[PDB]
Amino acid sequence: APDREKALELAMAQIDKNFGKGSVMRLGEEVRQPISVIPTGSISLDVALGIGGLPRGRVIEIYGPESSGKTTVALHAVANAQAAGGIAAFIDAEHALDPEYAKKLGVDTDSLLVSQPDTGEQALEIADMLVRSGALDIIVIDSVAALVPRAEIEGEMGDSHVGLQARLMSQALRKMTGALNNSGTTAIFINQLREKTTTGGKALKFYASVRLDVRRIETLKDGTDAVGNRTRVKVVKNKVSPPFKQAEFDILYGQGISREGSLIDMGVEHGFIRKSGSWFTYEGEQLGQGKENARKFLLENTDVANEIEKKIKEKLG
Repeated sequence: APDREKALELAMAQIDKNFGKGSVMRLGEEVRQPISVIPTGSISLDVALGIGGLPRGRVIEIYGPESSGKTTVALHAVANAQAAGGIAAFIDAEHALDPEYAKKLGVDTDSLLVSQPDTGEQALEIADMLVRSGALDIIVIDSVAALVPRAEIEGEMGDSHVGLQARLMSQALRKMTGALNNSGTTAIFINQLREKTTTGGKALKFYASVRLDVRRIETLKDGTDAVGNRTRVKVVKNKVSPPFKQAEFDILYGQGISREGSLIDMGVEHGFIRKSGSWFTYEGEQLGQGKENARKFLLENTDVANEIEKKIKEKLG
């Protein structure tokens, strides 16, 4: 009588109806659920996520060490959302944002709502109001660690020394998630780690539908000098697609996420662009000796790459 698979399936279906689509899914599984998505500004990371972009109306957390690429991803996300005619908001609490750069990554700063809150409670409450206004596509919160409660913000003693921030951060999501979902607004929560987990990244752990583990890995040199850095991201949690997938992408100094960078990288693996030792070629054409030269190569001949972006964008999504 037992048909393990017919047996398992039924159960699984229940698991999902009881806790939501994605409550449990086979890693090898492919997707059909399209959502509505904000492109991570990275073809790979997009493919990684399994829906090509950050899901909408979901709580997202991008964490990692200082200067690793988290923000840039955040920034691209925003920009795209705006390109699609979406409204955006930045709850700042670290005063770091370089509007100039954001502009360069496609951001329309001049239309970017920005708030620089007095307390974690305010930073969080101000975002919730903005969210349930239902007119925002994306909302970015800079520095979850800076979401220090107000009791601590105002000179207050060590009595009642507590993990108050976690509570603050937690209660804040129990109430916010709902709205976001209804408002179809995606909320990235840039959560940085430094030894200047604990403190608010503990509640976001269970309230996020996607958790990216941004991290740097190699300083692009090309010949013998600085041009950029290569980041790797490991979706550690994806509740709308099989989790644990990975992705890498270049970020030349000043520039954002290199389009051609991705092209050459992905192309190679998917095999459209072959690499004999030390050299790159595409259907007879010699892109160049050395990724960088290959980048320039593609950065110049727009038609090419444009077809390999195509050839690539074809085999998948």
